[PDB]
Amino acid sequence: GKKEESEVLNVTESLQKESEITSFSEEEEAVLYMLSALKKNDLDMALRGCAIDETALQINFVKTAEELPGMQLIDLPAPTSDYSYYFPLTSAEMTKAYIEQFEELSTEIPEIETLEVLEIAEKKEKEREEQLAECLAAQEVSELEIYVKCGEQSYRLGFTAVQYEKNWKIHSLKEGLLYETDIPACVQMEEMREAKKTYVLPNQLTGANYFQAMPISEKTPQRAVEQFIYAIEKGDLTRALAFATTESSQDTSPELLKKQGEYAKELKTMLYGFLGTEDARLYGKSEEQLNKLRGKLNPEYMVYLDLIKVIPIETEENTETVKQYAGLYSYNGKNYLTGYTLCRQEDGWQIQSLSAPALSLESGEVMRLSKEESRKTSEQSVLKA
Repeated sequence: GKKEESEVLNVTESLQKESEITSFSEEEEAVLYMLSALKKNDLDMALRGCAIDETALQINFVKTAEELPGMQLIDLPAPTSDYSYYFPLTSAEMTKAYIEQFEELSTEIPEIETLEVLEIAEKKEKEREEQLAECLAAQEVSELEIYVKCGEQSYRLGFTAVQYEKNWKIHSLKEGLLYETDIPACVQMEEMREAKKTYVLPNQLTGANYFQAMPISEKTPQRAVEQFIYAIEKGDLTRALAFATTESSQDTSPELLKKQGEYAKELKTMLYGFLGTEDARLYGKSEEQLNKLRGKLNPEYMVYLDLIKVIPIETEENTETVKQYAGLYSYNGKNYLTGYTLCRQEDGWQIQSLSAPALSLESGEVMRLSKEESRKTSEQSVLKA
């Protein structure tokens, strides 16, 4: 559903704003645009300068996995570049990751408001770049060192800028790939540079490239779960996220977007459970074995993820507004159980999480059932903690 995904969008006040910059034709512009965004503490502006859609549609699964062997699979965004089905999950997780880069640099550089651009230098590593460009399936990767000043302080930053189809964007606000861990936002310089140019910090926006889902609900808790699974079956993953979107907002909200990122991760995790890949590791795998794992993430069979029954869990921890339910499934003829925690809004019910603590089911956990076990469960009208 192109229509079904469209009408579950919160076109926030910032998302309604016009973008007067088509593109960044030079990596320097893209860097400055991002620097201005940070200066103005403008999240919306910042997001538009990141390579959210381009990375999501182009990233090379195999190469990227080889670069990040200690990553486990559920910690990386869904493989949208291989299977467009995953797009809303990948966009949403990436968007969260970028918000966190933004927030971190905004924290780790005191008085980022008073920022002055002293120099932007192109780091000298052709080996490192070609390699990252291959990971990203990018035309060019350019690793830049950025020297800025805040008060008496001078700091160095490292951005990874990327080019696709002759247009630049920031892939990462910290050195290397967006998904690398334990990278510092900045380092403070002992000595202070004289500024090289008159750097022009822009303030137009460039194109919108993120979404905030609106809340949607159903009149019973079971029906919320049913339509959530129907969305998954039909590839309406944005609507799937909308079912757990507990608040709207007038403007673009970092908090709501990060939550959306988290739920996307839980959803992904659930799908990986049915695919048999939730516990997959990327280390010590040949290019061939990585390709097999790639093939195993194909979501084309999600159309045969069927709910057999949505069954209430009886527990102490249920309240008049929060209830735990078990989902009983056939995924292409194999039976699974998962857990839901649902919350009652004014209109009706939404998904709070893909967990049911009352049956020890963690967020996104999927439990395989024998045919015997599945039939016994289907006969229950209630599961007692």
